[PDB]
Amino acid sequence: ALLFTPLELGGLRLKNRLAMSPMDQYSATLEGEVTDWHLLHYPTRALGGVGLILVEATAVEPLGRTSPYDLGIWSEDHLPGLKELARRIREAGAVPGIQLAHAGRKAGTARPWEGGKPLGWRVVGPSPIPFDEGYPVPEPLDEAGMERILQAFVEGARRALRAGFQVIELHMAHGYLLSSFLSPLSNQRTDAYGGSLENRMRFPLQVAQAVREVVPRELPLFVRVSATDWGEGGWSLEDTLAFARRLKELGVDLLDCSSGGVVLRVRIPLAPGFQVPFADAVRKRVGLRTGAVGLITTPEQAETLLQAGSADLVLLGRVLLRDPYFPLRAAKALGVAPEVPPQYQRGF
Amino acid sequence: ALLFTPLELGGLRLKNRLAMSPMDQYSATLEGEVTDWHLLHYPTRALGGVGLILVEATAVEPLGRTSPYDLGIWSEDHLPGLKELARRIREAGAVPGIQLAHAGRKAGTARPWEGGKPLGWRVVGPSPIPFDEGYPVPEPLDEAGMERILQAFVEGARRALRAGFQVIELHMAHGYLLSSFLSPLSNQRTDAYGGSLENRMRFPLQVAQAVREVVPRELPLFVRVSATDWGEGGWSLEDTLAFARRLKELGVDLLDCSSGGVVLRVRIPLAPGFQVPFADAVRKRVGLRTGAVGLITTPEQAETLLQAGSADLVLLGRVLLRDPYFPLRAAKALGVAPEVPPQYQRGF
Ligand SMILES: Cc1cc2nc3c(=O)[nH]c(=O)nc-3n(C[C@H](O)[C@H](O)[C@H](O)COP(=O)(O)O)c2cc1C
Ligand SMILES: Cc1cc2nc3c(=O)[nH]c(=O)nc-3n(C[C@H](O)[C@H](O)[C@H](O)COP(=O)(O)O)c2cc1C
Repeated sequence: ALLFTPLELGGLRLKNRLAMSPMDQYSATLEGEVTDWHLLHYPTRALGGVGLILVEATAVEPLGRTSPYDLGIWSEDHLPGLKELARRIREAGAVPGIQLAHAGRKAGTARPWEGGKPLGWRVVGPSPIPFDEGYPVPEPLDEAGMERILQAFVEGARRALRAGFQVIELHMAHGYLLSSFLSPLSNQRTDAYGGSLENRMRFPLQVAQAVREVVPRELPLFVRVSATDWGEGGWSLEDTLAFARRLKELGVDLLDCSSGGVVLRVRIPLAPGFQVPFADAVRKRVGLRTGAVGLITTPEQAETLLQAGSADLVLLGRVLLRDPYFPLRAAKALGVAPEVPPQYQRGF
Repeated sequence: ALLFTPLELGGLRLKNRLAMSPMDQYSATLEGEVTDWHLLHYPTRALGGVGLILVEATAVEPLGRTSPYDLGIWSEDHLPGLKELARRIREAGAVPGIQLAHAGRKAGTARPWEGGKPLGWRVVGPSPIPFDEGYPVPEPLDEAGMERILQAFVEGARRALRAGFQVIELHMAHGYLLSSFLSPLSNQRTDAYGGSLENRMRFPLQVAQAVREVVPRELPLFVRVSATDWGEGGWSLEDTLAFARRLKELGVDLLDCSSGGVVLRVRIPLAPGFQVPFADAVRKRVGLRTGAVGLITTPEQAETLLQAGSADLVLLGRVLLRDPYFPLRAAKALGVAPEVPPQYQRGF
């Protein structure tokens, strides 16, 4: 069972190939602090048996939040909460990781269960194009703004390391800031940071480069990207392959291949494993390690995509919301004697 | 779906018919205090959707423990831990309950994963018969000893109420103290507390009576019994029916029908729902409310035993060790829109 074999990234060993995909809980305080919700939520899934927990999109600056209840990492005030969260994940048996994010032109929306409506924040982006009707028009960034955000990512990464997180993921996906620089559906700049493919990758690669310099090479840096945006004339798999080549040269350890979110009016052919082709192509054609994610719900499915060489790591999102001990039970289904906490041995 | 309809006991409303069966975690401190293990373990299952959590066998005196790591309730020192545990269960959406126990002649064994061997404690019992080879010979109780233990149960119940537990279960099952008084395989006394059926029930009914007086009538008192001991000439279903009649008259709200554990050398015909006949007979022939427990693992199974009138409450043990969110997912399988925490709505 490949699913339960260790994986070495940098000098870190993950004890299996299952990872908890970052999922916003919208339950931080109004200043982005860890609460009791996270301190129960995440350790539950570490006892559940994942090798790696990626903590949700954590905002590198206040206007980078998706909602007023998102986690933050822009102040030394965030460090005590984050350090405790990382400790509890670690003590429950999983490697603690965290996703650093800036929401860009999709910043400032209400929580999904309080309507999800935009709140009219002063959002920033590559070009002056609203995400959708009702959303504020973003203010195009200049080079001093780009520099300010890049340092917010760099300082976020440093703070995450001091908290004890051992895996940093940069969120360059789903139409948030860096994702929106990559796609021509949202980036229409005519300066060094729009038009060509090389220009569109320029700012995201600057952020990745700078974060890579502050994260020691024995700890993994992950990047998450929207591998296509599903739109007429948009970011495609071929562009992802080019972007992935650059990330590899620069020392990114793994590419977490998602898709969509740049614009709203597109056909997305949802099915089990529908983003696996992107991980597979990156892995096989570029030779960069990949994370597969997207409607992966079954042990036999997860093992099969690893057997096929379509990814190195399987990320699980929604299945771990409704079934947090999935990894323990998946072992049995694959003929592996599960390592369970001794308290629970008689349930297995 | 009966499984998701409320149940009224005394003046308490449980929001569904699923309950977490008491299960020793062997993770208290050496003085029987609540630790971090319980504070994560139990709230997880309350978020999982059970209407009622019964906290594990909690020892009414030190020599009543099953192991050195069992929870206790014999000192005001236990109250802060227990009060916090009851609070967190309650805040995660479940009614908090607790099982009061005395291990009797099976007291003082090592944790299951450290060998399970008897530790040679000075155990007490009805008669001078070891549980098995290697176990100490119990010291037969006299009436001052019986009185001392009865007050330990009474004071335990008072302390549990002050902690905020709203359901008290008395553990009179599985060959522990009170169970061992009921069965002739372990009770061979010739005084007022052995020989006849009425004598064998006399001490257990005194304990139940006295605890019922300190628990207000608007809060449920439950009793758990071994409905048969599976042994030649032992406690049988007919004896359970007689014992249940007495508990009903005295104001016990519910009988939690388990089986076995009095002696070791017996054939137990394990199968899904194998203790359901005992709950069914008590419920239908005595008219006392019952809890069904024992290899109940499936939503359709649980609903079916309720449809049949075999019980009022379904208790789940091992399934909640390996699958803590079972109740949320069971709703969907029965065509009920589950109430899930808003954070997890997209997993359902
Ligand atoms: C409630 C919710 C919150 C999410 N939050 C994030 C996030 O903060 N960052 C992110 O990259 N993806 C986020 N996602 C996307 C998931 O990480 C995952 O990629 C996606 O749900 C597909 O995997 P699944 O089918 O296993 O859920 C979220 C998804 C859900 C349903
Ligand atoms: C690890 C473990 C600990 C248990 N501890 C207790 C206990 O403290 N009190 C009790 O009455 N029953 C205890 N039981 C029995 C369960 O409560 C339950 O009645 C039994 O496991 C059958 O139900 P199940 O098939 O749903 O597990 C325990 C069972 C297990 C496996």
